[PDB]
Amino acid sequence: AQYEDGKQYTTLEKPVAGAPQVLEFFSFFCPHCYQFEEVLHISDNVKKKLPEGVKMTKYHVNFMGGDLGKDLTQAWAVAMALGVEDKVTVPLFEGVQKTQTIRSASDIRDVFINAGIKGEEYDAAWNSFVVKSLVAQQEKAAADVQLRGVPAMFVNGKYQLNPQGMDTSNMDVFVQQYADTVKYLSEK
Repeated sequence: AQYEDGKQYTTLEKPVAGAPQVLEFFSFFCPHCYQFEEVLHISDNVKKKLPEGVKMTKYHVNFMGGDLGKDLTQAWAVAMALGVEDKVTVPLFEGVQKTQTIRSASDIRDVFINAGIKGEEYDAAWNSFVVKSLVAQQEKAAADVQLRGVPAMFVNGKYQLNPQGMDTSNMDVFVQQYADTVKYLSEK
């Protein structure tokens, strides 16, 4: 066929029930995730091709960057709870990978302050139980698919995108192939 298991995607041997429809994992330490976000705008181009009534979820992971990696998963929970994902994603990536000005939880916080989130609002979210279980949700989703690598995307908890099997000569062409694959998997 044109789309075949093991080429544009792989199938999970152990499917995950009740999973979010389009589930994406990344890390602010992950170099391809940086490309995915600021050069390819993968998440965005997937959304533009998804049927509607479809939710997109994006979660941060712990297994890169040790102590800071965990801090970042909690910060991403704050970002989700406050709905400010679109104002911190770029400065977190560039603070970790471009400028290397993020070295502590306090530097992560500074990015939120500079993006206009209030000090008191950030610290309260950071310390809230609504952020604890949001951290719990991210870890649980990664656990359920035995996640050892990012960037990663899962559709309906049973298909995993396989970017290795898509042409990379052209970046525009890679993105559309990626997005079209998500839509194919979506309708499957």
